[PDB]
Amino acid sequence: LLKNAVQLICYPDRIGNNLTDLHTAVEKHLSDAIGGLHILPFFPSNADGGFSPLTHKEVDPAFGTWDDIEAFTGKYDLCVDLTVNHISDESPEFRDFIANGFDSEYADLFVHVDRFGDISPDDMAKIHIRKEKEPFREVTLADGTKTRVWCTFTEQQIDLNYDGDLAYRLMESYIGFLTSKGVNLLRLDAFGYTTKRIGTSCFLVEPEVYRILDWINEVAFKHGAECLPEVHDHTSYQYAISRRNMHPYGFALPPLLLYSLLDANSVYLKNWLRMCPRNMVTVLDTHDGICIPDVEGVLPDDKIKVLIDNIDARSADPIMRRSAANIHSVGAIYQLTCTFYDALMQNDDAYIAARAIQFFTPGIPQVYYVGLLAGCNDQELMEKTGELRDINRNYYTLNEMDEAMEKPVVQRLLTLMKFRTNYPAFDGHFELNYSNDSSVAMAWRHGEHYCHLFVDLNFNTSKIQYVDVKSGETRDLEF
Amino acid sequence: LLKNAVQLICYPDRIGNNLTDLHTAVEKHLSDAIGGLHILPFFPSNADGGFSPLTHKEVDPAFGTWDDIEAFTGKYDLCVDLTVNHISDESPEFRDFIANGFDSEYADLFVHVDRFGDISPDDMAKIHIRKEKEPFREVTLADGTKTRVWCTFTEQQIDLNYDGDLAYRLMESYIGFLTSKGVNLLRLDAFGYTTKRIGTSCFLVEPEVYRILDWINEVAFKHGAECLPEVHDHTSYQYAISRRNMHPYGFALPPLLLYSLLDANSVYLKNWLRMCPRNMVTVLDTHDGICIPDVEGVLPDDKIKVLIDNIDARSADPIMRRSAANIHSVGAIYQLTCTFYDALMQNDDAYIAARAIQFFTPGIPQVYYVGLLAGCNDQELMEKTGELRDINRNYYTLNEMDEAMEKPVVQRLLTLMKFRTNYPAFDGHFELNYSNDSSVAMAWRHGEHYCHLFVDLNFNTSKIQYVDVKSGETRDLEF
Amino acid sequence: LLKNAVQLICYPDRIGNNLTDLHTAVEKHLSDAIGGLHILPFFPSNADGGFSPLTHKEVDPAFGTWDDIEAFTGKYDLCVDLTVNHISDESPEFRDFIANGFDSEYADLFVHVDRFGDISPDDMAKIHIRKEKEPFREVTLADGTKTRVWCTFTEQQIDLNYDGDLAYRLMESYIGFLTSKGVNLLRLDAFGYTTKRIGTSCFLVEPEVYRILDWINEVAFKHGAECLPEVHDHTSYQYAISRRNMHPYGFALPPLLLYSLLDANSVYLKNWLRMCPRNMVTVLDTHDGICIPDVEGVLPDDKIKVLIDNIDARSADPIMRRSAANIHSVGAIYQLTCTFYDALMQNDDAYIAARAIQFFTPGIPQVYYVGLLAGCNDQELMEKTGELRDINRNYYTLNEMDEAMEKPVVQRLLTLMKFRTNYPAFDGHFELNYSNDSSVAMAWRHGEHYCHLFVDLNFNTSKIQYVDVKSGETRDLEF
Ligand SMILES: O=P(O)(O)O[C@H]1O[C@H](CO)[C@@H](O)[C@H](O)[C@H]1O
Ligand SMILES: OC[C@H]1O[C@H](O)[C@H](O)[C@@H](O)[C@@H]1O
Ligand code: NA
Repeated sequence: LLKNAVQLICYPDRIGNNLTDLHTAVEKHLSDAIGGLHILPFFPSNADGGFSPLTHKEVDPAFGTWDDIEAFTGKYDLCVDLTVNHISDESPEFRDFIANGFDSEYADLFVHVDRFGDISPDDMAKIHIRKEKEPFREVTLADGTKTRVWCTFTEQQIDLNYDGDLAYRLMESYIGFLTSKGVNLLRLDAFGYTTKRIGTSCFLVEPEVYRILDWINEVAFKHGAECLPEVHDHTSYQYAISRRNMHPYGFALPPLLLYSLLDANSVYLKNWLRMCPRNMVTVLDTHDGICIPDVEGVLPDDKIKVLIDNIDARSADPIMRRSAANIHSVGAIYQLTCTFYDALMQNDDAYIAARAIQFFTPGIPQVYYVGLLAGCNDQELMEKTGELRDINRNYYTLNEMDEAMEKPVVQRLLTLMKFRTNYPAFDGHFELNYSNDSSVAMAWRHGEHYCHLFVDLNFNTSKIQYVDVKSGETRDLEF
Repeated sequence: LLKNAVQLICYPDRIGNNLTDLHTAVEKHLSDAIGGLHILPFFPSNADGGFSPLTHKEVDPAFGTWDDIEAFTGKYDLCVDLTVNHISDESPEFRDFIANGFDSEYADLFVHVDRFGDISPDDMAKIHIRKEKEPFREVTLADGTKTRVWCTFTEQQIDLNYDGDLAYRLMESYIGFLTSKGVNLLRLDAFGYTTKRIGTSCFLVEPEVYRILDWINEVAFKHGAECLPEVHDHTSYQYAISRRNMHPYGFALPPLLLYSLLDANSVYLKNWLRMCPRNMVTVLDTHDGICIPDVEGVLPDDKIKVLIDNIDARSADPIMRRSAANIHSVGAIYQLTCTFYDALMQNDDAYIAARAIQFFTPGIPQVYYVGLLAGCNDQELMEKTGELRDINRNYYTLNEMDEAMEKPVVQRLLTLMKFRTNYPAFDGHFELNYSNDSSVAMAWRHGEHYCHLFVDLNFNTSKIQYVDVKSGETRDLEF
Repeated sequence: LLKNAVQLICYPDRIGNNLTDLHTAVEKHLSDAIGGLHILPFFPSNADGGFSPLTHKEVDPAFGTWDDIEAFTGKYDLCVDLTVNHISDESPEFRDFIANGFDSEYADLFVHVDRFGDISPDDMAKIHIRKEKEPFREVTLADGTKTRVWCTFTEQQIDLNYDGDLAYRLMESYIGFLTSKGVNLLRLDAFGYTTKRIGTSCFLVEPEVYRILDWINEVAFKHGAECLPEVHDHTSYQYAISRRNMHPYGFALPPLLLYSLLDANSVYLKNWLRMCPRNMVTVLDTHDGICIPDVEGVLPDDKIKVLIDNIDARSADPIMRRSAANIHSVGAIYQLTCTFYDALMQNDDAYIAARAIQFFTPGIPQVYYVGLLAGCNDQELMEKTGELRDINRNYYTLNEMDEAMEKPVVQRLLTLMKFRTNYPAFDGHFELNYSNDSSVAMAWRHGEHYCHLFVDLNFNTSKIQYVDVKSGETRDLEF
């Protein structure tokens, strides 16, 4: 069991300069407002913001040491990424492949494109790949031979072969090591691409995907860890995850709420909460930006397009899904590049009301560090480094964070976080209440404990009433 | 009969400094990659990038001499402009009109607005306008009298009167001189504007336009030349040209391919290839902007707005087709001001694929020099001269071209150009192949010679298989 | 080479009672108004209105004898159907397959489904079939063995195998026999389905389709006959046919005029006329319903829907394409079940104006007999026999035809037919004229001969002025 408490999502090096400064910031400000951390990839990596790890057993010295990670465990749950799809081209295992060729003992760890034979144009177009080139890298071996390996993402990320056995060893090896350092929750990064079969989309291929997923879940449970598979596709996949004793992501909530607050409409939101999957980890913002496929169905297309058209002016160029010439269409946008606070027009009341609704949604709530600090789109950071997503990946010095913590909106968010992390009613059962089509009433009951949220989307007001058991009376949370 | 080879579209003075530097670059890089040249207007001109010639019988000394032109004819086809619509106001023929008035023997060579009497506003609205004012210039005669002449374009370009006889004389004289210098292909510039009749659109007025067009074709054949009539409107006009033993423009192809690659959609392209006008000169980019009206019907309107909206960010202010009686009105989009490479987001694979599809399209392919060198939008040049289309009219020094020739994408383009100009299969018959809705299959067969293009618009991939006749085996072209 | 004259489309037994009554009716009224006939299938048939022939070498005694056929030849062109795709299951060739099994010498004449092995679900969904059943018929052999054959249409129609040799003879045998009886023009029924290749649409498969189509055309040319391949799909195929010395169908014209007249719009019509494929056979109504896919592109989707909604009230249930649950969507309708006269709301002026535009469209005009007699939707005939297309397949007795010939509107149409068949200008060249966007101006010139149509689509007015060579002056055709 994880702590039913708010979690902080954060990089190692963007609050302060390293894992030690991160720990300093948490203890100074968040020591009793969060119950866990999701520390974004802190491994030796050579691509894509830490998501091309050479191994899961080392910490990039630029960030700290394993002792600096274990400083968080013992008081906080620890969520860490497991890049189950791919490992770096600089990894010991893949470098051994280039030197020795197919004589390498790590050969069957990777996907060899010539194994599949000729792939028809139809089977190629099926493949759910998000840039405009084939997912195939031609690498040159030490002996001069040219061969191709499966490569979904950037070329420094070589995909693993779940049709062989070696890949399961490596994950089981990684999991054993991470759990020994105190990892409670394994975020299964990009698991949907693990399933390759020519003739299918090679993404979330059923029922193979769940067998791979049940296996990893068993390994984590053996080593005292639960799983958080991250998938950006139709929400029906989140329920499949939910029904296999794993934590799905509440990705539908961010755009569902953004539309809901901007348009003063509680209908689709109440419909969702009433049927939202269980054991999910709810988010508003992530390190990636607001994802659209995750709300298809949850929100009608015309209302999704209203959302897209409303945010376009406050957001940088969106991340696109491939070959979508119609760049202002629901079917074209993959992720909206925007801080969540800019998505609500820097409206304090709207942002707090959103976080309250998140906190009363069933599941473990994660708060992204930029959102924690009510960060705005980082134009300056985005314009250097070229990374489109850095618009939501502010760097903070410890002073700049101390200063952001004094903003009135952050003090308000900080009270919600303390209330959600400590008040016992959230350990009970969720009971949605009746409301009109422009306001939402959410409540939690655990024995004598009870708390009740009411948000009027017409005026962005947030009211929480809770029962103080030490006195029996009903008080107003001041936030 | 023209050479079935790639042609270069180029100015005299924008590779190096003159026609002499131009000839140097052709022999160094393209000597066996092109079979002809379209050298943009190199006559004495006083407006609009050479298109206001005082005569077609002289070479602007800033560019070179007629001897510099004939250096190209001995080895290459020569396509040169015939401004059938207009000649300069500094021309001898028009200056004689200013001095002597209507007593000049060249008076009936020009269109006098006063023939019509009053022109009602309704008759004005029929005529489209390429300037910001009515196409009527008030000129002052030597004796002080004020009279008006028809002037479609800039006021230094005076339109000719094809209701009289003098205009046919001048064209026949112009044609004779150019063919005597080795000109094979006469580009009839803006011939659609030659037909004037109040009560009509004064543009492509039927059937007068075809009689004017059959006449010039007659003169050219006598002097050993074929014609390339330039008309930017519905593709139906391109077929009428094809059916009169003239070369139409494959003007439909550029915006069609831009869409086909951007959206990974081969349906509309495949339909067009199946019915494309025959004996046409195919282009992707020209010395002008990418023209939209030329793809109506070929491409549904909703997809055209998609295409236009996708290019808006990568293109300058568009050229508009305004009507009269309404001179300060946004009007309809005519040409997108953009390099073809910036129109494909500078995606190398997509650009090579575009040229591959062009080169397998039936007809003589022209490659515009900027496209040859994978040039980007020239913001600095456009802002320096104020000419909106100079964003696609880059200047290259001999060094700047030599360096651009070593770019990998230009090396790939140069391999295709050598293949298309030399491989004999293109002299046979075109045979389109079946494919899915995201790929194109084009093939050419001439006896034992056979070559096969496959372009997957999902991944922007280009594959050509050709048969080496001296051995009978099938090889892959490396590009 | 055919007579450039109006042709009659007619059944054998639906004017009068047999072919002799047809000959009687033709000579009495049309003897100098048409130059040829399209006699719909008059062979022994057991399915689909005559299109399931047991042989092309016999005439169904219910219709007459071959002598009744040769009575038309010598004075009229003769167009007869060649069902190149399929022959009846009661045919001599196929019964031998049932009797002997694969030991039959006619075994390789038919397509055996088990030859292809497993067909993936994707390869089945590709198949362009407009029914909701697999195009596979399970037949029981005489020896009890069960095997499957390819069957596009009704189960009495077994498809032919153009991967073998027997199919080509059977056509060559049919063609030799039909041309020996005086047939000029072979209507190649449903030729698009002759190409089978698993993984393709099995319809118009390029370039195989032209391999088959160039073959038949020569075999027909050998025996003094030209071909009329019927295909209902995008017009690009019509030019593809046109460019191989065969006659395409002007299938785009019927719905194009219907829109143009109903909405007073000549824009798309003039565009088509300017570029329409020629050496085509033009039709307005046929023995089939008014076909929608043949005008996609020629007419924008929004304007096609205008047509569909206007015809919905005056038409029976339309024939649908496969799994088209959206019964009010351009992409769903295949053919509109309606006579052409009811499609123009029984407006005499509008119907004549349509026929006038047809007769001046480049190509051989066919007049369907129901259109000839200005027939209305036959509710009674449709509700009996259950055949949805019989709403356009009126039965006429010899009296009923004599009576309809006296209708004022039929007298006008009969004047046009004489003019289009006899006036020599139509043997010259087509010249489209300028007109506003709500009227059409069409003219023909052949030497001294000249005729000029002007149709105002606002008011359905028809005027034809011709140069009478018997006096040299310009007269008005009275219709
Ligand atoms: O309609 P277009 O093609 O842009 O105009 C054409 O005639 C004009 C005057 O000759 C020139 O401005 C263009 O360079 C030429 O291509
Ligand atoms: O595979 C790694 C990529 O996708 C993952 O889901 C990460 O969340 C994203 O930040 C990264 O770009
Ligand atoms: Na693409």
